[PDB]
Amino acid sequence: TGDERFYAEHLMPTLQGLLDPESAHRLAVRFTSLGLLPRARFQDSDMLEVRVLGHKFRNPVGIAAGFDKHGEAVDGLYKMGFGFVEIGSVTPKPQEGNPRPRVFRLPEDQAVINRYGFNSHGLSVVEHRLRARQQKQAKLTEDGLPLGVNLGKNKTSVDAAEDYAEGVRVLGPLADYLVVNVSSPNTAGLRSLQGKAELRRLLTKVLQERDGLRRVHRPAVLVKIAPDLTSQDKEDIASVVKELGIDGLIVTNTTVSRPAGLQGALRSETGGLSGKPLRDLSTQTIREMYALTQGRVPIIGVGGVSSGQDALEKIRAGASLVQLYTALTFWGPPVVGKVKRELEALLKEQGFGGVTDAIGADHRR
Ligand SMILES: Cc1nc(Cl)sc1C(=O)Nc1cccc(Oc2ccc(NC(=O)/C(C#N)=C(\O)C3CC3)cc2)c1
Ligand SMILES: Cc1cc2nc3c(=O)[nH]c(=O)nc-3n(C[C@H](O)[C@H](O)[C@H](O)COP(=O)(O)O)c2cc1C
Ligand SMILES: O=C(O)c1cc(=O)[nH]c(=O)[nH]1
Repeated sequence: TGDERFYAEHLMPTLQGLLDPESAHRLAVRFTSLGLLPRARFQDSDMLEVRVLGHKFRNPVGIAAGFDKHGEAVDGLYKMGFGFVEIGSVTPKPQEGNPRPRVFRLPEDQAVINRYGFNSHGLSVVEHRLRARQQKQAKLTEDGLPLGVNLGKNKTSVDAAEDYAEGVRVLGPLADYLVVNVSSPNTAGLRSLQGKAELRRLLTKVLQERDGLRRVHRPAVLVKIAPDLTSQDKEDIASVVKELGIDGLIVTNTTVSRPAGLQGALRSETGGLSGKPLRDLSTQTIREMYALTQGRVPIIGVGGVSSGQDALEKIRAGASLVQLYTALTFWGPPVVGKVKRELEALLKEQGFGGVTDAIGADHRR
């Protein structure tokens, strides 16, 4: 399509020349919440439909956490064509995050490095914002367009588990699923909440809080992990997740590694790297987690997805759903239709009836 080329070759490179990445991000959020977005032409095929996490998803392509941190653009994102939307991370109290600049483009690598540090409007602001459209969301969810809420912790917080517990109580009733983000590279000490006995403590408390919500307001609970885990970390996570009955895994967050071959001038900036250089590390982590959980724990695959083939590789590796964030900053909105359309053509070619049949297919052949 000419739409896709025009955004990739002209529109998005123009935006890059005009604005720094954080301004571009804020402008995008503003324009999305106003509904100012091109054609919704591609009507979703039945092949793209997935049933997982106690819900129907019209299509398996979601927007990853971080684009809509404060829940301002949910409806614009469904209009863009995403089959589900995740907001956050949201922290209990408002906070500024790190000083600017904090986000950096690596156009040669199709990569971004960010160190936002959980800038959040806080639970209360986000709660009221989601309450204003709650019934609208209940009809979207019923129509196969679910909402996820990603939870983080405040910087100065003494008690990590309590920050997540507050998030469960406040935003849990408003979410189809919740994400315990234990994998941000940009809050000190946060990533070691991924070691055994302390991860069992934390998730036990989270699941207890969740179980104490009323039935129609009781969301699925997922854990979001980094691509930088040791084999030991991964084995411990799989074990805790099976023992406790966690509903699923999001795989993966951004990486603190800098793979050999990055060209961008800004490659040595502190922060998490996303986009194309993260793609295969993330696919390999999906593959490992799926095998370690015996295919019993639904996985949302994320990291460098920018085409139907990328999405299909994650699905075949064991993802039931996928997300993207960085691709959108290089291709703009038409990237959503592109990934859906290529994913559907590839499923026909490899002889799958729908997305469901492809899930984990690499582990059976
Ligand atoms: C206004 C309008 N009028 C017509 Cl007629 S079509 C159209 C349009 O293209 N709308 C539109 C609206 C919202 C986002 C968008 O595309 C995006 C999506 C994401 C980003 N984000 C970034 O560029 C970006 C960067 N760099 C980031 O998000 C940084 C933080 C990672 C920018 C534009 C495009
Ligand atoms: C600017 C930016 C902000 C992000 N913020 C968050 C966040 O708040 N919480 C979270 O769990 N992930 C966050 N992520 C990670 C994305 O959700 C996704 O896991 C990661 O970027 C890999 O996907 P991608 O390569 O498609 O961008 C962020 C990523 C970027 C680029
Ligand atoms: O806010 C951030 O810095 C952030 C959080 C997160 O989970 N992942 C990421 O790349 N950045």
